Amino acid sequence: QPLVGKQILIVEDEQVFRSLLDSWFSSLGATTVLAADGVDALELLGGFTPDLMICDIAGLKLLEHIRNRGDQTPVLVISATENMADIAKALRLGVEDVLLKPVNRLREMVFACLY
Repeated sequence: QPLVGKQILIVEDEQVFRSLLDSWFSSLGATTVLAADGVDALELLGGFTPDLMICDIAGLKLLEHIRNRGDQTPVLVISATENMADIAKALRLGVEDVLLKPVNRLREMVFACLY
């Protein structure tokens, strides 16, 4: 129960991986909010602030819009992308890390971000 009291927003289009992340974070004690759609998640963020957001940048629009409004919400990107320029854009916007999928290292990044 290392993550009790932490709220995680998971933005993931793929139902299986969405459920996997929910199961993993929830098993650690976090309360999860999941959005299948990145545009839906942007709307959600206009009403609440999680301790960490996970998203795939294959997603940068969501990130650029929250960073331009002044939001300091921690973001971890999990993507299979091999596009260095895209990773670079995410890194410039401010992300905790960019994890390759299909995923481990996730535990490391999450804990090394939350506290």
